[PDB]
Amino acid sequence: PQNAKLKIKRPVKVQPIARRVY
Repeated sequence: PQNAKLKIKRPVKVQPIARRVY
């Protein structure tokens, strides 16, 4: 999809949502 798994690193933006455990 859009760079590394889903949308920018894993789920949305750096790991899951905004720095891993969002």
